[PDB]
Amino acid sequence: LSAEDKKFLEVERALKEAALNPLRHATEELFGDFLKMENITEICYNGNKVVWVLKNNGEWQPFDVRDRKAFSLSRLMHFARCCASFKKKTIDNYENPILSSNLANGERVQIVLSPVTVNDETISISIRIPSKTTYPHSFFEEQGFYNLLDNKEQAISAIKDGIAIGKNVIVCGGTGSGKTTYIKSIMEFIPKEERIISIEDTEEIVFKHHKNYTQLFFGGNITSADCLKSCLRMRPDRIILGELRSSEAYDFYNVLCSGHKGTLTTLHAGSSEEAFIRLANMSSSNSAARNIKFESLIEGFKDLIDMIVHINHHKQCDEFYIK
Amino acid sequence: LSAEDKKFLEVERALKEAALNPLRHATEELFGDFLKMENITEICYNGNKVVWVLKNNGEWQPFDVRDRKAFSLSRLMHFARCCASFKKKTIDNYENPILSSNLANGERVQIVLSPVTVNDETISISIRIPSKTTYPHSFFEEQGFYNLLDNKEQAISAIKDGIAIGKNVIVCGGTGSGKTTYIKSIMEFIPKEERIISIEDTEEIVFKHHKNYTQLFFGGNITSADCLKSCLRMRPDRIILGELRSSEAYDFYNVLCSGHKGTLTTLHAGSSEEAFIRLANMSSSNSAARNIKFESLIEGFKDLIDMIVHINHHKQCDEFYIK
Amino acid sequence: LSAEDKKFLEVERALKEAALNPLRHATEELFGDFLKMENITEICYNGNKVVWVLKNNGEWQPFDVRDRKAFSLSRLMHFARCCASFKKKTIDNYENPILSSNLANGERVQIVLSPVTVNDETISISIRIPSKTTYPHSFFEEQGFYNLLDNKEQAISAIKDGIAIGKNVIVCGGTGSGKTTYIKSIMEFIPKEERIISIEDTEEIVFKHHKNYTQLFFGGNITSADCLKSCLRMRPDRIILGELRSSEAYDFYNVLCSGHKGTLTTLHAGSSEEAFIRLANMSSSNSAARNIKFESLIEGFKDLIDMIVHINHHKQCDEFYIK
Amino acid sequence: LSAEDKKFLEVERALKEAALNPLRHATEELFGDFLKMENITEICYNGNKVVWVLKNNGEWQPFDVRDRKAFSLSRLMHFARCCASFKKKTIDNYENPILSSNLANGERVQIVLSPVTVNDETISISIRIPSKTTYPHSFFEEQGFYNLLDNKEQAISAIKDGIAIGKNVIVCGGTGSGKTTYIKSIMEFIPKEERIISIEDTEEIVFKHHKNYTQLFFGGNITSADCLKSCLRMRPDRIILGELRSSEAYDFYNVLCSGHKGTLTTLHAGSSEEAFIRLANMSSSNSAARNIKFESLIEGFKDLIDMIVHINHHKQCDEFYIK
Amino acid sequence: LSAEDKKFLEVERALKEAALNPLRHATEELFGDFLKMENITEICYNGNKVVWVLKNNGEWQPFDVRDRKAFSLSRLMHFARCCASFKKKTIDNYENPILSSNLANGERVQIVLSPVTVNDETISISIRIPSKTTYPHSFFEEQGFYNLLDNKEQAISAIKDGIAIGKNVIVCGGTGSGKTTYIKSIMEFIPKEERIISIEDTEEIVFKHHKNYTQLFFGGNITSADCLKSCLRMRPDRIILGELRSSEAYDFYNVLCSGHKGTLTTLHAGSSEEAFIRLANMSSSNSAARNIKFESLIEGFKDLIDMIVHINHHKQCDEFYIK
Amino acid sequence: LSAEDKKFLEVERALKEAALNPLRHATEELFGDFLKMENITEICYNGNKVVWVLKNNGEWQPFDVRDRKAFSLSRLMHFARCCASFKKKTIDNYENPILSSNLANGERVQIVLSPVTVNDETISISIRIPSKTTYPHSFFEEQGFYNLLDNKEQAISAIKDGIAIGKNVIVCGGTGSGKTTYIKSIMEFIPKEERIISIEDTEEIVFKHHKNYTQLFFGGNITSADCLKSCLRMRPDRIILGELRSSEAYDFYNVLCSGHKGTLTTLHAGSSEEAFIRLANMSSSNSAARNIKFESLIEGFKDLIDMIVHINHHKQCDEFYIK
Repeated sequence: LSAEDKKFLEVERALKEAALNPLRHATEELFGDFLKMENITEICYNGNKVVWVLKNNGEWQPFDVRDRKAFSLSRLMHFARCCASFKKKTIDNYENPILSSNLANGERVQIVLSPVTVNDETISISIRIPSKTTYPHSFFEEQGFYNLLDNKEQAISAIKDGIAIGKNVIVCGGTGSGKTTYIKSIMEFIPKEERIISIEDTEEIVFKHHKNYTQLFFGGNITSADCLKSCLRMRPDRIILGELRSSEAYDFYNVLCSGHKGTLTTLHAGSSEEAFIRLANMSSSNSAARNIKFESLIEGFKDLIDMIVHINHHKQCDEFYIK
Repeated sequence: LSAEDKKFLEVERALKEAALNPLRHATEELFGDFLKMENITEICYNGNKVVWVLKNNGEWQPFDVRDRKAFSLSRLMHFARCCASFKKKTIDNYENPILSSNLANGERVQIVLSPVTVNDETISISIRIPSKTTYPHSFFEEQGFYNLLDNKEQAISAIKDGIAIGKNVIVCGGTGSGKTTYIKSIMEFIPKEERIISIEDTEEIVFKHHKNYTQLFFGGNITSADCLKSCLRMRPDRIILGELRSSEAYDFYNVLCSGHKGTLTTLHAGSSEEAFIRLANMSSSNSAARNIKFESLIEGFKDLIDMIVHINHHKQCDEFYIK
Repeated sequence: LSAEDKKFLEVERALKEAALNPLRHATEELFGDFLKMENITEICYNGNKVVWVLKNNGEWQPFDVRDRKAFSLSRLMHFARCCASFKKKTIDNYENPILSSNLANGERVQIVLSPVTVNDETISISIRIPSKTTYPHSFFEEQGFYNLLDNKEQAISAIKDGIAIGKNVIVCGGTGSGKTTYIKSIMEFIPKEERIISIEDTEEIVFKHHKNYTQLFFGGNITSADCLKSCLRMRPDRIILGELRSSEAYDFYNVLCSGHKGTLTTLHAGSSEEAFIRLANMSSSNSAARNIKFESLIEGFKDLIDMIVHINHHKQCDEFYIK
Repeated sequence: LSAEDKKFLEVERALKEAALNPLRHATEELFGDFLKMENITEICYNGNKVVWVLKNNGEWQPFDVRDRKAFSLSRLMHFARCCASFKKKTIDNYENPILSSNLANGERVQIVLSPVTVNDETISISIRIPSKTTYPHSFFEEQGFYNLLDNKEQAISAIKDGIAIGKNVIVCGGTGSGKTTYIKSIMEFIPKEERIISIEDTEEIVFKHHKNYTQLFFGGNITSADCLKSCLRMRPDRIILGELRSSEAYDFYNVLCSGHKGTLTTLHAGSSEEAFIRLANMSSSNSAARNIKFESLIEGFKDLIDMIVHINHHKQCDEFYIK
Repeated sequence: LSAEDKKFLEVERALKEAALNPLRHATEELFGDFLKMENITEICYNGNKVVWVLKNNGEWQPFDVRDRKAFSLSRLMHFARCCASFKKKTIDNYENPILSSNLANGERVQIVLSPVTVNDETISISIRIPSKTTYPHSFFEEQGFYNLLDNKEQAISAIKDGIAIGKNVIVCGGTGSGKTTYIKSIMEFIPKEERIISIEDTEEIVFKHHKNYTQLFFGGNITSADCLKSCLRMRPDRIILGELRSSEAYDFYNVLCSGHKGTLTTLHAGSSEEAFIRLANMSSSNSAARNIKFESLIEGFKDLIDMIVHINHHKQCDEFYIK
Repeated sequence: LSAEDKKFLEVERALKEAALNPLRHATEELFGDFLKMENITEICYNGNKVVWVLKNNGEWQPFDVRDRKAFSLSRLMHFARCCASFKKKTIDNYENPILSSNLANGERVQIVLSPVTVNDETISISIRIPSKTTYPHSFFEEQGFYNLLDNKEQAISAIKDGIAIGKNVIVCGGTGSGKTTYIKSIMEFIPKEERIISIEDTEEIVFKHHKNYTQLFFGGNITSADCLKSCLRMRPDRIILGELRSSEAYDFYNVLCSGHKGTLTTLHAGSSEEAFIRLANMSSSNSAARNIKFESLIEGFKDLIDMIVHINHHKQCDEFYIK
């Protein structure tokens, strides 16, 4: 079939692989070395001939690029447009100076040009490194992910059993607190017979223990609400939400109202109590929740969310909400 | 008359059976074997050369299709387009990657293409088997559909008598908990003299004990609200709502406000208390309920819904709400 | 004048009588026999070669039409279009499968075609028989319309005197509970010197005891709100509302706020308490009531409605609300 | 100046007196006799060869016109169109069957044509006689306008003094309760030095005791809100509102909020308490009051309206609200 | 520079001075004599050959103009159009019968034509005389502006000191209660070093004691909200609002929320308590205050407004609100 | 690279330096001398041949320019247009008399022309001097910035430690109270390893102690909400908001809800308590907060804002809110 399938794809690939090849070389030429460094969480460039790299250990390391052709306005701009076209977008110095796109491999890329930047020789770039690895849950314990908890044993058992029985779990914290990583590891506890549908922004979750599943990705005209709506039409046993933004916000509250099996998602929030308000706020912004009391949404999630895990800047659990 | 009627239909049938014949062969060529398997509730394909079939016993069974022409991008895409055109829709890799359509027989079909799927060799397909069969209510008892209830005898009598007297009943639970099946069986108790109008999404309910009736189907530009609106203009004794979504939501609250005879419908909800909120939420989203207090809607259904039956993942009643 | 008036009308009549003659024959050809049967409340056809007729005694009687040219897709469709054009509408298998129109004499007609019906050989038709007769109020007593009441004498006097003094009365119940019939009879008690304006959907009320009056009919672009608005500009002593739908809903609350003489209308509602909420709900849907508290509307009608009469499925009063 | 002014007006008058002369003859030809009858409050025609005339004594008197050319469809329609064009409007059997216009002298006219009327030989007409006369206030007392009050002397003094000091008074009751008449008479008490601006729908108020004043009339594109807005820019001492409808409703609440001198207007309402709600309801419908608590409006008028006079169907005061 | 500046202005002046010269002569020809009369607050013409002039002493004086060419429809109309064009507007007998414009010197002018007036020989005109004089504050005391107060000394000191320290003061009352005049006089107490920006409708305030300042005028497409928005970008020490209308209403509440130095403005209101509600009402009408509780606005101004001065029809303070 | 980068920029620079060179000379010709004066906070021109300059010591100093070509309508207008085009805007005497732009160096400029100004020889100009200097925090103490506090030592330690630990701080006060200056100095306490993103209106903050950072500027079509949205996608450790206006208002409440590290921004407000309401008001105006209770927002910031510093007109802290 590979022979018949190749000719069939031939036309779309040429199309895609015409904006993707260019982008790969730009990517290679500029951030190549950087993308190969182990244990890094973000590659920033501040349009000042210096590349700042953030390590998993929360340290910022700078690198001198004053002497590289790759970091020339012409070279940087070409890279920028390559990202734009790749995601069917435009970046310029007028109506589109700020950009959000991805690399060939899918890593989030945020580019900012003049006039939004201080001057015309400034081109801000921020690459988000998904930290491609799937550490086992045991590894989290061995490293004391739960050491700050007073209910350590309880928490470690609740996460194992809870998830195994299909409770709705929410993992929250700040950008880069290892939220995704954590959920990826705790998935070892979903019975391998479960069908799982994952809705993400960029491929990140890996299915090491499950065969039956499907991954959905929102982006462009396809909102996350579309993927979660499709999801509910694909007979899922577990639904894994890459991250609650605002669109799905309310359509997630509903999925929960209909008493749905095992949900699991990440959210930016400083705490448990916060997570509930974060949810209400978000859900409220939806036109469908235009006639529902605000406190009524908060109490809504309060009944539906079985357990919340918060993670601090030190990639350690500092609160384990239950029941 | 059949002779005159044939020539009369001739032109629409040619039109329809021009998108339906193509679709039948595609359907036959790919999921034929699968659609013939007994006691299955869903046929999923995850674009990975393996067909996953869900059995009534809640088990997932996979099937190797690596060696079939039918499962080639070209073969799969043709099938996909066949579903699209059949329901007057389009499926593509741009503005219409997600699709909701039906088979020749009416079974719900959910197709997802790239870019929404992980890659371009992935084509997600989910067929919903309306488990074709009409088991007698007695069969439900023999199998202990009510065994978890503490008010078993009470419940089994309430459902028989209640329905016979025209109470408004709501059957709820998760996808595939046998809600439809249950309502089809409990219909044995509606006096055969009753005129029944059924509003569904796909033909599913069967009228084994009733002669005078009519089936309405919403889809496309015809919303369910249109069918329920027409319904109230067709002198019905009993109204059977395939499933409360959101459109009818409020227009259902009203049908109840006007003190209407015997209503009976299914709804996704984890419990009794939940069902009332599920209802309010939904009704609220309607512009007509823009000036009605939210708690006022909840109390609204609370007075109008005489009895609620909830079903767990094990296709067993685990709560029988009454009065 | 009849001579000059004839030539004057000549042009509109030809126009109307060009869609009305066709419709009369279709009507005659199909439901002729049926429309001549005494004491029937609805003529239904379920696209199955059988005509179901509902008798005043709540019984459904079926009739075999397998052997009639009139009931051929071609014959049924022609009838359907005749109804459509008659009311300046279209009925088809695409954007207009559901239809609401009337017969030459004005009886409500609801037609449903494929795709909304189960198949293409199904054409649903529901004719509503106004039950053309004006029984005296005494006849209602002789038949025990009030026998279920504990306050029988009280109720029978309240309706007589109340109406005679101009109180606002609301008659409610389900479709075909003899609401219209009832109001028609209790009109014997409005002083014959009263000027009455009636706003209906189809001519039904008869003025046996009153000379000075005028009938308004809404339909098409003319909403009932338009007729009630005109009404208040025609110096009426009594206003008879065919039936509260939703448009007039709020503009009716107002007519009452301005302390208006004798109002009398029908409404679908299961009870007294219900009728008040039914009213609030409806009024609320109006943009003019966008800034008025929902409970404030309920209390609104509670002060204004002097007496409510409810009728059960057995065409008997089972609640007589007063003061 | 009359010579120069004539040539100046010549062009508009020709324009106006081209639709007004035709209308005068029609008016003369049909309702001539009727318009000359003394003490009548409304001339109704129900499209049945009979003209119904309402006398000031609340009696309905009918007149046989079967034998008059004037009452022929052709003759009636010409009259109808004459009213339409006169007010720059259209009346027809399609998009404009209902009409609201005026006669040459300004009397309100309500015409209804088929399809809104029962048949095509029916043409409903309702003329409102502004009972042309300005009876002295003393005459009201002599006739016992206040005889039903327990606080007779109090009330009669309050109305005299109150109005003389500039209190905000509201006269309310049903159509034809002599509200306008009453206000016209109580104007004898406004110091003759007061500048008065009157906002009406049709000229009706007469200034027997005042020289400095101006009359504003709303109609067509000029809403009453425009006339009250202009009013507040014409240095008025007293403002007389023909009748509170809904536009001015809120813009009237404001005029009062700014603590304005002497206001006086009529409103349809059954009582005092009702009048306040009638006001709130109306004010609320204005976009400017979109963010104001409903009960807050009621309390608003409650502080601002110093005294309310209600009149029953018998043209007698049956409630005199004060302070 | 005057030489270079003249040529530069030459083109705009010709443009303006082409609609302004015509208007001056019309103004001169008609209301000349009248505009020269001392101590008058308004010049009204009621289209009846009589000019009514209001004196500062609250007296209305009429003047016979039957024998003047100036008061001929042709002469009056020309004047009317002159005002219209001057402010870039149109006045006619159709879509623009009501007019608001100004004279060459800026005095407010309100013109009303037929159909809004009673007949075609009626042309209503109302000129508002700013009363061009700047009496000292002491003069107010000598005349007993504060004599009705029980806290006389207190009030007279509070106004002096308060204003000197930059408190937010609101002067309110009815049209022509000498509000503007009052504020103009109390400005003697703002330290001469203060920079003041004044936002008015027409030039009226005079800066007798201040050198550093700027005057803003709203009108036409430039709303007062625009001038107050610009104001906050011109480093003002004191802001003087000609008069709170509704646009600035909320944008004024905000200026106060940001704890702004010395504000001072006039508002139409009957009292202190009223002034706060007047403010809330107005602010609420702004889209920006769409999500803020109504009582929350009232309490808003209650904290921010340090002192309110009300003036009665007798140009005397009858309430001095403080703290 | 400078060689390749030059040719690359060549085309945009020519474009920009074509509106910027003209503007520099105008700026030089008129306000040159003035812009060179030390310790000044605003340069105002009131279209009266006198330039008013505000000194840091709160004193207003005027300067005679009657004898300068630069201050001639032609000379002033050319300057004005130069500012307009520079920011891609238009300034005229019709639809764009008010202008907000910047100088070559970025200083805020507010220009007002006739008709908005009193006459045609008036051209209002207000330049805001960003007092260019970065005084050390110690300098603030030496000058008694905290001397009015009863909790002096506490406050001075709280600001040092608080900021060092990443608390959310809000600095508020009136225009020119040295808010920006203060925040610039207290930045010495953010660990030099912290990545900082600053969102301003004009470049003002200076990074004396930090290497890794990026500056974002909103203006034109790029709102501040866009820069804060981009900000959260650039892995910041600290976010410095030039000033809360209204757009970011709610999108700032959210950034805080997600428990974000170290925020620090300025806001116009008279006090602590005020600052919370100022925040709520602003956030509410956002469509996303349309369904959130107003008091719920106030309580929102109350939990999230760790410490608020208010500054009086005398550039001294007069309230130090904490916890």
